[PDB]
Amino acid sequence: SASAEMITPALEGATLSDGQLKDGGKGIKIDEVVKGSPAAQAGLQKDDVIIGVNRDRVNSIAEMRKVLAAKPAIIALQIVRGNESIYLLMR
Amino acid sequence: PLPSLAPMLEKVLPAVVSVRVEGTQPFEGLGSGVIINASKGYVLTNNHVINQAQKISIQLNDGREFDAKLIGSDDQSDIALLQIQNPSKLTQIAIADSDKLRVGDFAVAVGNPFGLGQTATSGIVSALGRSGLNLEGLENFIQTDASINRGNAGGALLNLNGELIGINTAILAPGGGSVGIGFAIPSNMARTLAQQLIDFGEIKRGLLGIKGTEMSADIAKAFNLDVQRGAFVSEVLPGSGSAKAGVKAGDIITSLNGKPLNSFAELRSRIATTEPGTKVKLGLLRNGKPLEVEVTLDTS
Amino acid sequence: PLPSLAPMLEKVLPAVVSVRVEGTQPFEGLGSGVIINASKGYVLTNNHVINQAQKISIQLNDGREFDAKLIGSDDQSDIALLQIQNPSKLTQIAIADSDKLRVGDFAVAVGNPFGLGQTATSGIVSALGRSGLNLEGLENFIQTDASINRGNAGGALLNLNGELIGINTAILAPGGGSVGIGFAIPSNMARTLAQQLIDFGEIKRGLLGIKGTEMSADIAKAFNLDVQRGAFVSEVLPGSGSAKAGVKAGDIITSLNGKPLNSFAELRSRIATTEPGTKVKLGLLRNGKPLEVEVTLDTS
Amino acid sequence: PLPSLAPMLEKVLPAVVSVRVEGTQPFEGLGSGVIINASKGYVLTNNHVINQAQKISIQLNDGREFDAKLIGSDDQSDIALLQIQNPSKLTQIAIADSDKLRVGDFAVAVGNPFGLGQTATSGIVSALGRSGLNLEGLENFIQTDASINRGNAGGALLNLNGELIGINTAILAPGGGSVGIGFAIPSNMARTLAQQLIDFGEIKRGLLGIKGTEMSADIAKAFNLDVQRGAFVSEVLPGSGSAKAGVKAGDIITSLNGKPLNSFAELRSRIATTEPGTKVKLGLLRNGKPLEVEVTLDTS
Amino acid sequence: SASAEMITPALEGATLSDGQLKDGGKGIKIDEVVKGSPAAQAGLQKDDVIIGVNRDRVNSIAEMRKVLAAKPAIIALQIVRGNESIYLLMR
Amino acid sequence: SASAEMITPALEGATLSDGQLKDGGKGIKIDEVVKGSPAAQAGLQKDDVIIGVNRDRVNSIAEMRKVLAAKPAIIALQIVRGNESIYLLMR
Repeated sequence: SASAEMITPALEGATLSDGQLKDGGKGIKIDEVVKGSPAAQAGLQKDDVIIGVNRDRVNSIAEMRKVLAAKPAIIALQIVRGNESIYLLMR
Repeated sequence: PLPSLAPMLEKVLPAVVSVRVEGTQPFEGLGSGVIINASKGYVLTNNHVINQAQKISIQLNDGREFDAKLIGSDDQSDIALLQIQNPSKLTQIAIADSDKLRVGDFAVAVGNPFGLGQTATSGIVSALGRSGLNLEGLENFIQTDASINRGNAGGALLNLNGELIGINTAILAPGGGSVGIGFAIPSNMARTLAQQLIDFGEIKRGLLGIKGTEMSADIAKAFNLDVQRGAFVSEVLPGSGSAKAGVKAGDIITSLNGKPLNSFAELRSRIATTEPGTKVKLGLLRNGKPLEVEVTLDTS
Repeated sequence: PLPSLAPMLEKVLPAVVSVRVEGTQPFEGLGSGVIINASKGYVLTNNHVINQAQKISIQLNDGREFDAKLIGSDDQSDIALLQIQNPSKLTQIAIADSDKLRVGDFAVAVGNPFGLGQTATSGIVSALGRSGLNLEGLENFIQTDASINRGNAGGALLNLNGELIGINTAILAPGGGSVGIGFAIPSNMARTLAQQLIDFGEIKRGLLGIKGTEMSADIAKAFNLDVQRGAFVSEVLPGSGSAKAGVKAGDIITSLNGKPLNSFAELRSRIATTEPGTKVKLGLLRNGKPLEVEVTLDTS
Repeated sequence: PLPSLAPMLEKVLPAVVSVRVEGTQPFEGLGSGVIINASKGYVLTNNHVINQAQKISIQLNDGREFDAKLIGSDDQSDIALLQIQNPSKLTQIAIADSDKLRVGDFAVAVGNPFGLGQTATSGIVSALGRSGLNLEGLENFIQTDASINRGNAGGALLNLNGELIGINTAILAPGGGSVGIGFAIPSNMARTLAQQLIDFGEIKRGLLGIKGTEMSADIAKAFNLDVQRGAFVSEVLPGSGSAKAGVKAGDIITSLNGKPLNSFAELRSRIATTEPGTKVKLGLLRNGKPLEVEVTLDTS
Repeated sequence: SASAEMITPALEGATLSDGQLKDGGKGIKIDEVVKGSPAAQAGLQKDDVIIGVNRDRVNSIAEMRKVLAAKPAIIALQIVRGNESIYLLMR
Repeated sequence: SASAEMITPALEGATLSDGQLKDGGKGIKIDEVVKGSPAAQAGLQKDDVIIGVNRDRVNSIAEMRKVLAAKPAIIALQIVRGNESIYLLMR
């Protein structure tokens, strides 16, 4: 469970683990979100499934880690909450 | 022979009246208002002062005094409407559309600053469509550099022909005085709210069933997009008119009814004013290509 | 080609001069004045600037310096007159009828803000006849939105033709700076008082002999009167010219010399300025019946 | 049909850009700048904005954001120039001659007040050649009454045609807000400084070698001189170009290059701007007798 | 002497007595007005003979209590100070 | 060595003595100016030779004293140092 604090300051208080979709798509599954943290301010929620970051498609922590190595101002986060696809950002 | 604003202000100044608010410890505030209908004596003011009012008094330009009963209110847009009892030989202002406004048009602000009386000051339209000032629920302010002081709430912003184009609402004052920055609600929003409040007695607010954030510059360049101003939809709500039309998450909204979009707050303001059940076209952007869809507004 | 105020201003700025006042703990004050007679070098100013003056110095715009001595002043009108010692190549300014001034006219202010030099700011006349500001004994100010700051007292207020129409006296500064509100004494009242001061050495204030209060819309409603602006007569002193004229208690003053007055303070200022012995006409209401009465002013 | 300022601003507004300063405890800055050359993207700002800047960001009015690197800066004149990398579809502004400016011309100031965006305010030129404000080494500011506030540093001043005639630098705020007086460096000094900055990358100050103080009216009256505005010569440094030309102590500077001057501060600023080695004409006066001498410039 | 404070707040600080006019008319003869009270602020003094109120002619306590029951914003009571008819205004 | 303080307040902290110029010209010798005094702030230093007071030429302390008795608002002093001439202006 790699912490998101060491990836970007805005994602403090979130626990990440590589998860799979309902159809088997590789991604990251959210474990827990700390209430009142900047990550919770972005709308992070338990049991969520990450599938991509910005425009690049990701499958593990290393890929979006080296994507954020360039440190964009705002990270788009493709995510499938249930059967409805939503998005998560940062500031 | 000399150029002056006096000929235009001769037939306009009596229209604008003051407002004396007494409510609750007793509170004695004051503001201004505009008479929109003279036959039945409806006045248009700001909901800021009326909110804690028990008895409301109106002072005309010639000193005549009346009494006012509030008809309705709009908390989100800070607009309230009052009626003057036994109106007699009253005059009303003419409202012109603010959609044709441009940065640089002259404007004259009429109000009651510091309670001294009716004061007319000059200025220009500093910038249109200013938003995100954490002043209201809805932001579509018109910014003007005319000296707008305390007690100017509910005033009037006029062109050189004497037509109302704005209602002064909020000012920026680091030390309690105007620094050449004043914010006024446009007349198109005010006129539509007045007609709805007169005919219905309440507000019928529409929505699209869309949740999203404002468009920045980093996301557009990271996605290879030629547009930097718009709305970034984050989620579509099932059962809404947006779902029926077929809009999807991650889209960018660029234009509305052919008129272009400046910020996410502007879209929220225009969509809320619009009557529910009407069809409006949207300029969307999907993966670098533009598309247009027709959506029927729902009811809040 | 490009419209500008330079063609008109370039012939006017040399007329306005600055004044430094030193006196006593010692203090150094600064102000401004306007030259009204080139041959004799009379300079108008404000009483409160010169109230505690020990030495007076005058500098023009080009750096030339002179000396002056106080001629006469009145504490209740806040104006004074000075004579420039050994005048040499001095220019004067014209005086226009401030009675024809109407709201919406353009006007520029010339003076020394914060002791930086001679500056010219622009503006308009917010509203005329403003009074009851508890700033002085006599209030007949005209309000202008041109930025008037500290050190601008005793300056000038010019129309677009370069003629003087007012003298800046007081400002409304909630935080020590201009907020677009500036009060200027009219020119007709200042000019006439100046002529009396230099001819006779002191003023002569006329009095009707009536003690009374102002009008409000409440009083007219109780008494069933159509007019809500005027003066309320409360007591007629015996032996006064008004008593001989035939005015009694309860009289309402509506017109003065055929001109309507919007407040009670206006009547006080116009009567006091007028020299004793003048015959004037007054339009009064007596139980709703208008009549006309001739009164001769007494001497203070 | 209506007389409005909009047609001029449409082609001029996108030429002015904002500037964000981040770095060091961390601190955030904000300002404005003017694009001079569109082909390469040279923007002009004030040095005090980027005196401690680590990263500099520039956003147009459309929201597009770039990054810039500091080409060079001048501490005395408080002017710096920045280069925008990957310039693409940029707009430049014209440069007018501030030597033709006069009191009474209309001016429009654009900028970024209080982080609200790009706002344009109106005003006129109060006075020129103001100095002695303990701000910079060289002071030849143009003072204008347009309401400019914090964040407007490095902004623009536009005539009725849209050509740059100033650069906002400083305000006089007793309560943290605008009062109606704003100081701006002229355009000719800014343009000449810009040419040196992009052609070489550093400044070359011109120096004469004369030590002196301000001229007062008392000194002229002591020496019986008709002029009271100029520079008083107190010492001539051996080995300077002035010594070669024959200028010695007891001397009064009257005119520069055939044009009358206002103060010794103006002479100091213009001399520093002028390139070293160039020959200049000096209006000279000694013992009440005018003289004309030609001198060369050294390197500071 | 009926209490004047209860009648209206603006008349507080005065003592009222139903006297008579010098010519035989009926009016209110003021007994005392406390200095600094709102009655004194309006100019009430000793031996004031109130003969009228606004428009209606007043003769007794019942009638001016009746007219003040409507709570007029500003009172205008006409008296004869000595032999001079004057108008004293209250709130 | 009459003190310059009693001539004018601006000359406080400097001692003046009567000597002669190199070419025999009668003048005033400056012996000592204390640091921080307005005279020191005016640029007055040691070995300065007073040769003029504004316009009037002086030779002793009394001449410049009666010149300054009129108390001019701004006072000028023409000094010769080495082989060059300089001027001092103090209010």
